[PDB]
Amino acid sequence: TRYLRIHPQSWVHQIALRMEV
Repeated sequence: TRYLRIHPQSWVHQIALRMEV
């Protein structure tokens, strides 16, 4: 995995919108 790198806060609101919530 690489979840120890990605900055989580701002990133979530670009996936969620494209992926039909």
